Amino acid sequence: LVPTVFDIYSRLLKERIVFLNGEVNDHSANLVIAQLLFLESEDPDKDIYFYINSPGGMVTAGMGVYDTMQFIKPDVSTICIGLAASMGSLLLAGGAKGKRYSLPSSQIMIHQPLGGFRGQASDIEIHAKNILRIKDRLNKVLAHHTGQDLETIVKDTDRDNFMMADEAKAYGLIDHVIESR
Amino acid sequence: NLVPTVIEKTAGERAFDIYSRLLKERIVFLNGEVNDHSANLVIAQLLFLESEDPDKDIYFYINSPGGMVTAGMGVYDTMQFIKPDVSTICIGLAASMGSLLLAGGAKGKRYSLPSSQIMIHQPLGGFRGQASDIEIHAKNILRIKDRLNKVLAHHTGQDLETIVKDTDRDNFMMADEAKAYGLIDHVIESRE
Amino acid sequence: LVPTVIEKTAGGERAFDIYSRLLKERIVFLNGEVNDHSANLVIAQLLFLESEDPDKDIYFYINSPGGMVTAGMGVYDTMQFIKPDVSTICIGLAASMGSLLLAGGAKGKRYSLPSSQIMIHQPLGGFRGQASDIEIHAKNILRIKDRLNKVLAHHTGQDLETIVKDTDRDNFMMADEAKAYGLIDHVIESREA
Amino acid sequence: LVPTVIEKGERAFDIYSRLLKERIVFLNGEVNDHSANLVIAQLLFLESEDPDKDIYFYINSPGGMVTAGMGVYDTMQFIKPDVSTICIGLAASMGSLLLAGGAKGKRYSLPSSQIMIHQPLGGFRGQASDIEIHAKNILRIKDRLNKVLAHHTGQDLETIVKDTDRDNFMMADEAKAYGLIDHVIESREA
Amino acid sequence: LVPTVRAFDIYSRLLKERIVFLNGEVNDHSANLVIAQLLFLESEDPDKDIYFYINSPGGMVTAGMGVYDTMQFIKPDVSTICIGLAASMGSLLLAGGAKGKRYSLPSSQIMIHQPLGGFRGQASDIEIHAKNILRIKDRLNKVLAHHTGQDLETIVKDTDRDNFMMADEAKAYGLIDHVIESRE
Amino acid sequence: NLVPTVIEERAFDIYSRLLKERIVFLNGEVNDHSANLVIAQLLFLESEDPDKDIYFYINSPGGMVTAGMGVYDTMQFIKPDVSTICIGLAASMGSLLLAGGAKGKRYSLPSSQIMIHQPLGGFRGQASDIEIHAKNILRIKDRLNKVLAHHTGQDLETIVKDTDRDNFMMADEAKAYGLIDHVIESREA
Amino acid sequence: LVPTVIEKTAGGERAFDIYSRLLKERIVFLNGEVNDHSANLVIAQLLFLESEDPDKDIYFYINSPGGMVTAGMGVYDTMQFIKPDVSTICIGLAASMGSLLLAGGAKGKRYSLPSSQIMIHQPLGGFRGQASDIEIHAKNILRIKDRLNKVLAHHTGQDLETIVKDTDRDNFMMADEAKAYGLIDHVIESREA
Amino acid sequence: NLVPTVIEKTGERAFDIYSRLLKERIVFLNGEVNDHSANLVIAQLLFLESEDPDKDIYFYINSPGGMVTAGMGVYDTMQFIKPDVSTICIGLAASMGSLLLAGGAKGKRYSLPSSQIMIHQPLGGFRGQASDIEIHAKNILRIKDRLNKVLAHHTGQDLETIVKDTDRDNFMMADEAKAYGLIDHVIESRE
Amino acid sequence: NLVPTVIFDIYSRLLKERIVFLNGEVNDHSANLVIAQLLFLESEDPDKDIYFYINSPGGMVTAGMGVYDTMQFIKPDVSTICIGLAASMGSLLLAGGAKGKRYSLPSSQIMIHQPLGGFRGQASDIEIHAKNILRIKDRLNKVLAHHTGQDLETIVKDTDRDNFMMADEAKAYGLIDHVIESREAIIK
Amino acid sequence: LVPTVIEKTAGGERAFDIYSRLLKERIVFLNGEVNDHSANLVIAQLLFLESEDPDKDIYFYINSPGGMVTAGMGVYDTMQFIKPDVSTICIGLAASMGSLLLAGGAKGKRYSLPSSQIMIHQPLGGFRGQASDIEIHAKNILRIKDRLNKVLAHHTGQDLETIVKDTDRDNFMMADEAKAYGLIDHVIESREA
Repeated sequence: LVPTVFDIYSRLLKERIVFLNGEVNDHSANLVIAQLLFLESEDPDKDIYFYINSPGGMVTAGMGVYDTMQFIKPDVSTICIGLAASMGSLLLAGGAKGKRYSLPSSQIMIHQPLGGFRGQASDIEIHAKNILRIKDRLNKVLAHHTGQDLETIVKDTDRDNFMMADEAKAYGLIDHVIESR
Repeated sequence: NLVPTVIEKTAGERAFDIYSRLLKERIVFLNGEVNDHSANLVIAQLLFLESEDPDKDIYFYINSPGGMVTAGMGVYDTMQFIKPDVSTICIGLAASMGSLLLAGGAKGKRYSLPSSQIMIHQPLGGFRGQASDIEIHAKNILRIKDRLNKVLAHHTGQDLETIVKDTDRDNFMMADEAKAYGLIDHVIESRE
Repeated sequence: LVPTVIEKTAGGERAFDIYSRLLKERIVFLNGEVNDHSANLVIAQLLFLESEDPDKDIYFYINSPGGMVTAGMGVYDTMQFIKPDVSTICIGLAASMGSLLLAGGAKGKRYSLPSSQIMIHQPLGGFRGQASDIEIHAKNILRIKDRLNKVLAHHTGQDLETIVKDTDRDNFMMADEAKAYGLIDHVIESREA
Repeated sequence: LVPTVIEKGERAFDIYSRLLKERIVFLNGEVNDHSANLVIAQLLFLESEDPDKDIYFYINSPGGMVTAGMGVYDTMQFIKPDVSTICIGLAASMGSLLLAGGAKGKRYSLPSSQIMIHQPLGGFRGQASDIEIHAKNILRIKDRLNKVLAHHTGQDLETIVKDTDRDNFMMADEAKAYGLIDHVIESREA
Repeated sequence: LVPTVRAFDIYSRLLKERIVFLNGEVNDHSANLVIAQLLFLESEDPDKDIYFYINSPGGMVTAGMGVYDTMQFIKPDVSTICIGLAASMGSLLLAGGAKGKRYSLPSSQIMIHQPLGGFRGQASDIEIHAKNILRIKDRLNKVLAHHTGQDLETIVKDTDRDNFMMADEAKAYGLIDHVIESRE
Repeated sequence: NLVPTVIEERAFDIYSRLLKERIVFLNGEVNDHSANLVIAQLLFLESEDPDKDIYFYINSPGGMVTAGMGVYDTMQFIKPDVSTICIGLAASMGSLLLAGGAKGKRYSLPSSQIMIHQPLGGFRGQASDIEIHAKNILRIKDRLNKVLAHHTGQDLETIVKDTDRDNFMMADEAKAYGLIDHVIESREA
Repeated sequence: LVPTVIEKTAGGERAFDIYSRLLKERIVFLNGEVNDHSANLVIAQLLFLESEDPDKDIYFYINSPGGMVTAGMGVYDTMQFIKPDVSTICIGLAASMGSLLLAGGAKGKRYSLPSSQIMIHQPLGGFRGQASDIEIHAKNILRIKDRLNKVLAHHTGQDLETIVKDTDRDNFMMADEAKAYGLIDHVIESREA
Repeated sequence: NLVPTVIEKTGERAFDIYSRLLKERIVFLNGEVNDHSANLVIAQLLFLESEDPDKDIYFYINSPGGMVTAGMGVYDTMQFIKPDVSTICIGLAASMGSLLLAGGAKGKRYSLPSSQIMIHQPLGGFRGQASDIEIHAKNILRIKDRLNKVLAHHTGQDLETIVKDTDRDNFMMADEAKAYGLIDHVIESRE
Repeated sequence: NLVPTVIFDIYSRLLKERIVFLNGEVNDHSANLVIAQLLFLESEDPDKDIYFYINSPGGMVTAGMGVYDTMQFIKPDVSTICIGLAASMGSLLLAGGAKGKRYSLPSSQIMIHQPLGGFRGQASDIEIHAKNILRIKDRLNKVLAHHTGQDLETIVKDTDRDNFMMADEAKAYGLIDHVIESREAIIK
Repeated sequence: LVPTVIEKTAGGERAFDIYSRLLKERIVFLNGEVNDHSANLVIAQLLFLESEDPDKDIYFYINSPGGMVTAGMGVYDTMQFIKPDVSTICIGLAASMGSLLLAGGAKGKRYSLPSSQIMIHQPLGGFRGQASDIEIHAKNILRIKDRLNKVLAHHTGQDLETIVKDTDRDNFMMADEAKAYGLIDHVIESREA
């Protein structure tokens, strides 16, 4: 449990450090959003350092974080410190141009969305078409931030695609692999 | 209480349960949910009865809320395949696959008792996984929906689009309404 | 020879049990909940007894709290459809669909033993989903309620309005009250009388 | 596993159907729709076999469902044969009612049996209007059952009411004195 | 599962030789099956002995006392033979066999105790049930005293807690008449 | 990963710190707990200043109608304009709250999912009681449809048609529909 | 200084939360089920506010499906007992005991926001045991039903027979219908108007 | 919703509402009587006596009862301490709850008008050997007798009247409870 | 898969050759079935050997000692053969077969140990149950000593913990008399 | 008069099923897990078939993932003890104790169908308790591991050192690989062969 120094996360927050750690859900996404807005209110020009260690989770929650990162005035530098899978890798890749990093041993994984629905065929169809629109949007977001063609992203996310940091840098998901300060 | 037995005296004795005894009278029941077990038992009985006599009618008594479409469509196809006319009689509920099986009985030989509930609908399903697989299964269930609607259209004489409109939500019908719609041929109250 | 037992342990057991013995005398039981299994078994017995002799009474002994209306109305319809008169006899409880089946026995041949409980009520149902589907299921159950009230009115001789009033809440009757109401024709205490 | 008896061609009987040939019927364990109906079926069967020969109804029951049990009671009174009753362990609640409802002079207990009488148990949850309907009903049931006990025992209704307010356990000899049975029997030769 | 051996299951074949088993818990089902077998054997021949093999930890007192009473009621002598355990109501049934005809195999475990029970509810009802179980305790002690020949006070002292006896100890105490090691 | 603290001398949870900027979140399901907390924040902010705008951020799949309609009514009742901003999902009761924001001050970030549909309910009992509850949910459905019509500018008929089954919209489509006024991508706009 | 939070995670937490802030403005919430916990908390707040000032109104905001009658009638009684007028405002749902508490606010000071659901009904109960005890509990619940009807009659100005008729089954009302019925005094849409 | 806080200016200090009402010598029993709830009441009673041994305490009761041993500790503490403990029923006082209500200081036992008061005999339960069953049955009869004696003493009723009237659950309205002696006053309005 | 038939189930057919199986745990059901079979076979022919095939991890001591006593009591010699496992009461029953007529197949696992028990309650009752299991332990050790020809002291030492033996080791110890691999081989 | 069924419901059901009819052709199945029940039934069948004819081959069809070693080794030993050759035939899977039994069939009469999966490995076990007892059970399973490897070495003709190496982890083989390894003698695809 969290030592005092402030709790340590609150102390690091005052140096513009924000963590996403574990699953992306409504609670974790919203906490990140709250910290980003707070940091922008404190100083709208200073960079923010967003440390990501996440297997992903809820797309709608995560796209809230993604959007807030683009919306606020501060550049949001992203740093992968373990795993950045699924929505986690989207958040990593959506950091500020030239300010997307990973530590050398991190796993970065990209895939297509997961979902499901039970009900009448009419409703299955509505939800199927929705997740296909989401799939298309997430692919377009990755294409944008990575510099890959959409067709490359579509092919490369059809199944789970695990990359090491150096592969992820080459692919355009990050800008730098950093080993020491 | 479980199924009773009848003893038939032989030149000793044989025992038959009541359903086995009524099978001798070419009576077959679908009772309760349609699943692989229940559908296959009906199919086996239908095939047996055709083997015993290919030309005599079979009397298929239906009380079902439906269930698995693939299991049920085996029954439907078997009913059409075999040479005997399969008369259908709704004796309580014919819902979903139940009503499809009722409507699929031999021309002019689809019956309901007067208080039966008939219900027609669109198929239910579900799948969890990747967007690609969700699309595969969604496409499949839409094809199944279309096929089931075409079957209903064929046997009722309704336009396909009328069946589509009328099955978009659960549609409950009384026996007389089911007759008027073409899901059955006769509402019967007394043997006479 | 086929072995004799008190009760079969499974439907396909090759043994002649007490219920099979009494089926030979044209006695059929509904015992416990009305559901697809119990209702269909009664229907099979009624069709069989009809095929054995279309012109001999059937004695339908009822002890049931009711249960599924669709299953139960299949039994009610079969009772009216077949050629034999189906005499009904309440031997403990006839509630809800149980009382409907009791009251649907052949004219003048509806009986209760003296201590039986008879209860009439309006149907119970339930549905969860979209408002559109709630409305569909509501309209259906109201139609069913109306149909059942008309069945009871027919067999009892009561006006429809009286049936509606008296089934709004659970209505418990002793056997003599059930006779007076028209749900049965006779209360019987001894075979000799 | 129920043992088999073969009788001379030849027919196998379960032990209970073998005893059924001697017009012996058991109620064993809880009174419910299953057990009550099985008893009723056997009584109807034995009447059909012979309407004048006595039936011997052995009871070992803690009671159970009143409606199911009252079907057995009414069937006992209805059929032409006298239904002798014999308590072989416990007759409690509906069990003791069925025991006491046996034919006049032919209600027995073995010497170590426990016989218990009490008032009806019920339960209901719902609207106050419905609670009242069900309460009124169970009071009517309580009254009926007390009148049945009064009838078969010879006790005044007021005594039955007093004595069944709470569980009332009696030894076989005490049940005989009370009028719930006619005889305690310890050996066949006596 | 039960082998077949006229074709019977093995218990039915042994029943034909007047052999009856109580195996496992005494409850309404198991007690009643024994009763049915005893009444059947009496009907078949009222004079011939019955051999009642017991291996049971006991169980329901009321179910057990029906068996005990039936044993005393029927005309046949009911020899009892412990072939494993005879504890609680099991030992009462062993001890209640015909005078001189209560046996045990040499390694059997015999155990006697006071009744177990319990009840929850209003104090008035607790008292009613407590009073009842005390009468049951008294009756069962009198049954054991009668069949063993011990004084009532001795039975009371010796059943206050679980009292385990070996077959020779059970014989000396009067719970059985003979310990039998071989037929020959 | 729990709630960070900000010190201004007094400690604030991050959410109370943002409450000083008149920012309020609805996050996750609408239920009595979450709704009541929003209502309390709105009443508080009104008491702090009845004229200053309130910024109500919504990321919700909806939930209990009665709970949610309390939030809706409070939004309309208090003097401050309640600006609404969709930051992920606004589905069902969530989209109603979004669409109920002050005229001209209803926003979404570009990637949000907005979904509208008809009410869900459920009842078990006597036919008489089934009918009572059915009549009630139909009145609720009608009232919710008239609320959407009012705030969107769509005719009632269009709202009824478009909410019969789940209807998902991207932020720009929700804007064109009248559920929001602006899609915002960058603070400099 | 005492830290500020949106909501306390525990009762004894040393922080000043949104509810604490509004309690300073004499605002009290009943939110969710009426049970011993929620009821007692409202009572404590009412007693505290009376002790702070016996001559200033309290604003009691209600969003509740009801629940335990004994707990809720403590709140009702406390509202009547204390010197301050307790204004009631429905802010989502006021059903069963919730609607009684709403209707029990100070004369002329009972409000609803426009979209609130108000529902009145008869009490719900349950008991299992001996017939004697069933009768005791039935008699009690009927007395409770009668008292609650008399309370509703008193605050609404409806006659007792009207209340009895109208609460026999669940009776759902919109805010305007509740005002017409006398369960509230005003439907309020905007603070300005 | 959880207990709110009040800030008192000094810096600042925080109290929850129950802690704030404890300053006004108000103590609550709310919900089931168990070791936790009973002991917390006892601790508040002892604390209030320490703060002022002569000023009344106001003990608000809304309880279905519960554990007799835990509750009889509260009962004894109420009699033992120097301050009068006024009791006020604010919803339900059943079983041990009614005993605690009835055991308030003479003349200072109150109910609000709609409260439900219920008196009964004790509930218990035990499983084991007949010997131990007897031991526990004897104990609960003695507890039954002692609780009836407590009620007789505080109500003024004859013991046998209490015995008769608690054999089954006995529900009383506040006015009936006053007539019976379980409380002294039904109060509708502070004024 | 379930017991097949011949125009008898397979076990009934083998019972005609006086073959009785103990297979799986020793409990009241399995023990009593063995006893019923032994009594039956004795009554059919009291002079012919009975062959008792054992594959059992043991189980309840009272149930199993009924089988032990019945094996000694009846007139037929009860030959035993281990056809998989004979552990705990399984090994005791194997060892208790007729002198010279106890066998094992070659790969069988024999295991001997002391009794397992358990009790919760008052100290007085714990003492009673403890005293009883100690007497049972003694009796079972004396039974093994008798059939193996080992001294009691050796049995105690070797059963203090689970003691696993291969068939040849069990034979050397006296728990069986012969290890048999082929029906055609001379019995050694 | 003994009725015919595809499969028996119970052990002592009086019906002549598909397996009984095949047992008349000296066909015996091990299907599914090796445990006391499945092993003992195979043993019973092997002894029966030996009594019916001591010379004729037995056809032991194996589709098994393995299971309990003690139970399985009783089947193995019985196969070696009885007079008639037990030919083994893999019809799906022969894994762990399944493959040992496959490989333990009579010389030259061990078969597989072409698509079967054969898997060999070392023993799985487990024990919890005192360190002394852990050592006892560890020593025992190591002895079992040794004997089982020696059994595979004997029937395959592989050296012990090869079997130890190749069973250290799960080793899956197709039918042709298993023949080449010596676990079977022939892979059979057609009746005409």
